[PDB]
Amino acid sequence: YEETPDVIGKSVKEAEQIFNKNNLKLGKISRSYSDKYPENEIIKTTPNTGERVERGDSVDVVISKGPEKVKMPNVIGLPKEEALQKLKSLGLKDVTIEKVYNNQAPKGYIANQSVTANTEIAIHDSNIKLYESLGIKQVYVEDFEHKSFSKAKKALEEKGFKVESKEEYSDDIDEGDVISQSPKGKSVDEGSTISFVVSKG
Ligand SMILES: [Zn+2]
Ligand SMILES: [Zn+2]
Ligand SMILES: [Zn+2]
Ligand SMILES: [Zn+2]
Ligand SMILES: [Zn+2]
Ligand SMILES: [Zn+2]
Ligand SMILES: [Zn+2]
Repeated sequence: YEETPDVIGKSVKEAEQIFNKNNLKLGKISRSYSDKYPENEIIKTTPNTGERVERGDSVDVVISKGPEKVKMPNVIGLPKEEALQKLKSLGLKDVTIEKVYNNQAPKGYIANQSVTANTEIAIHDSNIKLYESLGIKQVYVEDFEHKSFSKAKKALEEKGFKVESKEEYSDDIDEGDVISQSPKGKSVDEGSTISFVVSKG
């Protein structure tokens, strides 16, 4: 009894006018993600273009809600391969893993994600950068057994650690050098605490 006029790619507003102008009244506006059509253009009608409709009949449309979009999972504290799969199943597959140091997250675990958790994010051009954990950094402890503890504080601090010390008398180590040192220099560890015995005089 009549073509469904064509409204694919038009606003709802222009669509009613083409419908009304044809005796049809639109009615029933649903929405979708489209690859192909920009947000707000129409994608599909449901008698369907040029398919038969009766006059006074209504025709439903489905409008584009822009492109395919999703709520970012949280993956902080998951192990790397699990984290990657949470997002594979979700459509997030453009993922760059960047290894870094960390005082919370297990070696191998995700410390931190690019795009913030539970935001909605578009499977189009999501450059997902994930920060994997390496451990805490090992720094080196230069030995100071003999030598101005006064300087040595300054080394050690500037650089990782905090430094703790107490005083003994020695007539075998100049008032102020170092009688002993705690983490036996020349290993490497965290931002830990180096303890000193300093000749008191
Ligand atoms: Zn067309
Ligand atoms: Zn009908
Ligand atoms: Zn000594
Ligand atoms: Zn000296
Ligand atoms: Zn002692
Ligand atoms: Zn003395
Ligand atoms: Zn302490």
